[PDB]
Amino acid sequence: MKKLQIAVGIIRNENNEIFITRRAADAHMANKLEFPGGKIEMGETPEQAVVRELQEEVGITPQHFSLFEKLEYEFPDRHITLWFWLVERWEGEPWGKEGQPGEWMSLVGLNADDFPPANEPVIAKLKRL
Ligand SMILES: Nc1nc2c([nH]c(=O)n2[C@H]2C[C@H](O)[C@@H](COP(=O)(O)OP(=O)(O)OP(=O)(O)O)O2)c(=O)[nH]1
Ligand SMILES: OC[C@H]1O[C@@](CO)(O[C@H]2O[C@H](CO)[C@@H](O)[C@H](O)[C@H]2O)[C@@H](O)[C@@H]1O
Ligand SMILES: [Mn+2]
Ligand code: NA
Repeated sequence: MKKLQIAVGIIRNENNEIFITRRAADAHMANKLEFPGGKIEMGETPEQAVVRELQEEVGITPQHFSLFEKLEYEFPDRHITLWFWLVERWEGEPWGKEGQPGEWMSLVGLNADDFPPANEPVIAKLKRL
């Protein structure tokens, strides 16, 4: 199975809400809620990838962010390594820049069952902040 490195951004506003998008029906992890992000490309770093991915997907440039968690997860047909960056400062206003559903969701209300199973420990850890 293929192996992927994925960088994602946990976009947290001052009201303890996270900007969450919903994956397309024909995507891997179809219809799941997700932190915006995507594949780290050859020649770019995990830090550069989360910036580029958030610019492409939601129209913001994250800045002064931190690595919240890094973990590996084995899906039925692929192995991924996820870099979860906590993004508390950014330029712009996040939106569905690729036409995808996005909205702000209270951290306390997040349901890990709505996200890919790889996100379980991250969602739990976020709720302890
Ligand atoms: N974006 C994102 N992906 C996640 C999360 N949790 C999780 O297991 N994944 C998995 C689902 C996918 O297998 C992979 C993310 O790839 P992606 O489909 O977002 O990649 P991408 O935007 O670069 O896709 P592409 O169209 O550029 O090829 O990581 C998450 O919170 N956010
Ligand atoms: O790896 C993130 C980690 O590095 C620090 C500096 O110790 O921040 C640097 O890296 C971030 C990610 O590229 C930048 O956004 C930031 O501006 C830079 O100082 C820590 O703040 C952070 O935990
Ligand atoms: Mn993506
Ligand atoms: Na991508």
